[PDB]
Amino acid sequence: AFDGTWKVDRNENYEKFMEKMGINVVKRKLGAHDNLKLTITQEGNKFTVKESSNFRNIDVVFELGVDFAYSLADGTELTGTWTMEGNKLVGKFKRVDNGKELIAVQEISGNELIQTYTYEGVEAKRIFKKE
Ligand SMILES: CCCCCCCC/C=C\CCCCCCCC(=O)O
Repeated sequence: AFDGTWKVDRNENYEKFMEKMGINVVKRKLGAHDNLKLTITQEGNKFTVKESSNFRNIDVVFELGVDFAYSLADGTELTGTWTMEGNKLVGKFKRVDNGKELIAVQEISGNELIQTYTYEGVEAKRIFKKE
């Protein structure tokens, strides 16, 4: 599964996705080189993710199928759920400020972890390698 420590390797269309989200030019450069590392552990229906990046170090804890709130590094708040569909984690979120939907899918491709995000018609992906 997703268990383990994962470190971001490369991105696809990420700066354009950040621009749509409204992140300023300089911040997008920083975002794209965030050194993000995720440590994922599961305990039944619940996941604990240690998110560690140049921006912050926080714990993200959620139960599959239960809504929870999550804040983006820039302060943007989302609420939504993650559910396991097949072998992927599908996340359906909504920004609290403007009510717009933000979808995220997480899947394993060989030995890489791929996250894909969609927002307002733009897609982005972040690919992680296992440490
Ligand atoms: C200044 C830097 C701005 C960074 C903007 C980030 C863009 C949006 C990213 C992804 C939203 C993913 C929502 C997932 C909730 C936590 C679950 C998980 O990551 O496994």
